[PDB]
Amino acid sequence: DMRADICVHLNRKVFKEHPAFRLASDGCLRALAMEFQTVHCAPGDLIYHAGESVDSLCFVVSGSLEVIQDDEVVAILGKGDVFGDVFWKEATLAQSCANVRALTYCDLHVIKRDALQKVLEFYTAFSHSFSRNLILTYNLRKRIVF
Repeated sequence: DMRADICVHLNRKVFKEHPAFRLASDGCLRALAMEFQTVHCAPGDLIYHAGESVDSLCFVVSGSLEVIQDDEVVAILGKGDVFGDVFWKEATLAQSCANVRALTYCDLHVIKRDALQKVLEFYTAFSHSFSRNLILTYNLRKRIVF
């Protein structure tokens, strides 16, 4: 049975690319891979709408996305970017201040706050290296002041 190990391999563009995972043990990566989901967007698809609860950490492996608050483009995300919220440092979930819309076909690999926190609480060594290394590309909770 190699189901888990196939899932680790399917997440390689996150696990082997993002510095936050350099210290993840194989067992740790297996536990994470079981919880990650790959999302496929078409151009124009909304990944997150303003007002929506930010409950997942999203890694862009492919494509481009625009972030928009108040009908203003505030950022552009691309491969290797990560957006969502700091669930390891934040007590409570909050509403999104911005829309995230796909500009092209995109692959996102996403993990829910709950499933992520569970892994972090076990593998505490990785969890501090993860925290220090995961810098959000966009924090959907923070509001840009124009």
